Amino acid sequence: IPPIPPVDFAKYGEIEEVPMTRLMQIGATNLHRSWLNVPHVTQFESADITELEAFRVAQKAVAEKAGVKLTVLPLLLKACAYLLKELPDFNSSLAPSGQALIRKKYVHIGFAVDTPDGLLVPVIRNVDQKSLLQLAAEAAELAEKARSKKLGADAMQGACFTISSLGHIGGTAFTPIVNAPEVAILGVSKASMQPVWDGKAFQPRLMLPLSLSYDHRVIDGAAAARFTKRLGDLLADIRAILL
Amino acid sequence: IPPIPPVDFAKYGEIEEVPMTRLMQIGATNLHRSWLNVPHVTQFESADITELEAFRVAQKAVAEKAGVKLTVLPLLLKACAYLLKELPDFNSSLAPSGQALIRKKYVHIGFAVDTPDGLLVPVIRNVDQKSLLQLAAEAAELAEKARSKKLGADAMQGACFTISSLGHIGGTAFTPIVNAPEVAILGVSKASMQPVWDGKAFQPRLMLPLSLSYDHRVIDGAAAARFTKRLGDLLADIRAILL
Repeated sequence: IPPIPPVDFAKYGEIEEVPMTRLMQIGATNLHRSWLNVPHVTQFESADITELEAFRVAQKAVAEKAGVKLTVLPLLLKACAYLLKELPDFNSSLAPSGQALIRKKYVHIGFAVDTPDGLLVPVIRNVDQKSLLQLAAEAAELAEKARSKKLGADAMQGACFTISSLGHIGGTAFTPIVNAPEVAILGVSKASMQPVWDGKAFQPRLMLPLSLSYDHRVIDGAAAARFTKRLGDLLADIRAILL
Repeated sequence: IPPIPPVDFAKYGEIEEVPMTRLMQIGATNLHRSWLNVPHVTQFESADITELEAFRVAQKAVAEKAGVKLTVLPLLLKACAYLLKELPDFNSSLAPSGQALIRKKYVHIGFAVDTPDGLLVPVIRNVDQKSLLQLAAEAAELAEKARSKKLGADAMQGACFTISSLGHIGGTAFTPIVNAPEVAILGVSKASMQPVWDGKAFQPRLMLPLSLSYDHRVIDGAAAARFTKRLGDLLADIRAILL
């Protein structure tokens, strides 16, 4: 690939060199590998979480008695494990022969944690089998160990899908990069009150923006649109997961 | 126990004798055995199923595509399996020594089916592991086999709890009899729109009457009141089962 020409940055002013942690460097390398290997498409959708939010906030009592904080992330994780079982092409990887997909029969999901040293994506195993408070507990633990560098490499392996939530900082949407060999990643941004037409007038609903980037070699456009739609449907009523 | 004195019923008019099926006779014997063995108390409660009902009716599409009918019974079964795990004294039986309880670590639940020949209580095994459409399917099958006498005795054993639903016929409440050796039975009657005080005015809510009869040797009053309360809470918001 052509290299970027070097520039004497100091011709233009004072410069200072700060170095990259080995974590940054690793991260850099892996992102570039994915970028060049995966033809990326991002599919955007908005989900109506007005009722999810109300539920979340009402279980604050129960969550506190169990020692967890109930955030949107366990809810996101549960709904995506369910969908990853329904739409198995999203829970698979392109086999090295380029002619086969390896469908995984297990659902382990990573979530992005931004730490001082760089990005870590701890993995929760068998998300499909854990309850909302189990997942809330575990997510937090893995997050604290990640910030504290106490996260052992084991816990960073064998994920099937990644959720990257920036909803806590802000933004309308973004286009995340697929962590190959996985085939998709869900970016989640800040929720806003939006007017949503009820057939007769505009009702304020709390809308969560979802950005699903996918490996277009493995997932086609219609499959991805169907995935964010189902997910919008599941978050609008999490009871459908009970069915 | 003193016998009832025989009466020449024909002194008062024309009488006709019809006989009892062996099923009726079996049933009669077992009910009398429970009645004399179990000091019975019934605890009454009403649950707000307005939102459960809305969910039920909205999933009519999905249920039809799967070939099942989604009634309140799978919803009742799921919520009681969850509670039977939370409050284990209800999932147990008095040991023959009278000095021990046998806590069952499994949740199988029977439901009453009234057939021409008498009452049958088919049992669904491991209710705690099945989904609302699995349970809707299975309930129906066992019900059809029961009406058709094709229900094999195997499927009538080892239940932990019984639900008796008369909601489809009518009534406000009733006092069911415990099927010993089980320690409790949930009677469910017809749902009505009721005014429920919201703190400022009376709101119409769809209320389902619950009548829990229990073996007072094993379950005390406070435990039973706590069970129907939790159940009223779970049916008012089935998403708490996800937690």
